[PDB]
Amino acid sequence: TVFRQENVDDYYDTGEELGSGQFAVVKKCREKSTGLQYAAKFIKKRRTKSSRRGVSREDIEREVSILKEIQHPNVITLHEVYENKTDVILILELVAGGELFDFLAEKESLTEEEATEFLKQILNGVYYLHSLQIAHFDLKPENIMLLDRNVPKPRIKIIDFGLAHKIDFGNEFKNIFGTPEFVAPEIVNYEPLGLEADMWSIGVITYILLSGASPFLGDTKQETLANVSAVNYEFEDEYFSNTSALAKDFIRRLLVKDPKKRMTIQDSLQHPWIKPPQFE
Ligand SMILES: c1cnc(N2CCN(c3cc(-c4ccncc4)cnn3)CC2)nc1
Repeated sequence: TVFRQENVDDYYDTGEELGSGQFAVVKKCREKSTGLQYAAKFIKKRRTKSSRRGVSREDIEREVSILKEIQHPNVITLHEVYENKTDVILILELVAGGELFDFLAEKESLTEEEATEFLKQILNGVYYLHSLQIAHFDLKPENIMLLDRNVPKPRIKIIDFGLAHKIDFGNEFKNIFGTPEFVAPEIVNYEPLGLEADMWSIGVITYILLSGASPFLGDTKQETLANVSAVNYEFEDEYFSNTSALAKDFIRRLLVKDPKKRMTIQDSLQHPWIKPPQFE
C-alpha cells in the first residue's frame, strides 16, 4: 500500500517537537486548509532489505492499517499518511497534555481514586482494542497521553501503535518485544503472544500508579527480564501499607505467569475494585 507522496510541507506547517523515539520524531503541526492542529510522526524507513536501521515497510503498513481501523475516545486516531524516500509521516490526533509518565513524576504516587480514574479509561481503550482483536504490545505510562494535564480528572488516550498486531488466531508468533519493565513473561520467553500480554502490562502500570515504583525493575535489562519471568515482585509495606486489599487483589490477578489464568479485559471491568530493544 502506498501513501500520499506530495511534500507534507505543502499542506502543513510544523512547530515544536513533542517526542523523539528510536526511529521516530513527533512534531506539532497545523493543516493549512483547516487551521487544525495535529502531531506528525516521522518514521524512518529502511534503506536496504538487510538493514537494521529504520522500520520495515511491512511493519509500517501494519501500524497504519491498525490505526485506520480505530475510533474511540481513549485511543489516538489517524488523520492522514504521507511518505517520501526517507520517512512515512503519520498525521495523528494531537494530544497536548503530556505523558502519564511525566504526570506521575510530578505527583510521586496517585491515590486509589486518582489511579482508578486513569485506569478506567485505559481499560476502556484496551476493551475497544481487544474487541477488535488488536493487541497493543507496548502499554506503559510513556504511551498514555493526557488531553489536558491541568484538570482534576485528566482524560487520556493510548498512543504508539508501532508494536500492535491483529490476533486472528488467538495468538501470534513473530518478533515482538516491548520495554523490559512492562513485558509479560511470554514475551521474555519468546512464546506465542496474544491479548493476555496487554493485561500483564496493565498490572504493571497499576502497581506503578499506586506506589511510584516499578515491580520487576532490576539494575540491568537482563535482570528485569529475569524478574518478570520468575514473577519476582511483592507489595512493599512502605508503599502499600495503606492501599486497599482490593487494589492488591486486582494487581495479583493480572501479574500471573500463565496467560490463560490471567484476568481478561472483560474480567478486569467486572472486578470489584473497578466495577461501579530488549538488549543492552
Ligand atoms: C521514552 C520517552 N518518551 C516516550 N514517548 C514519548 C511520546 N511518544 C509519542 C508521542 C506521540 C504524540 C501523539 C499525539 N500528540 C502528542 C504526542 C506519538 N507517538 N509517540 C512515544 C512515547 N517513550 C519512551
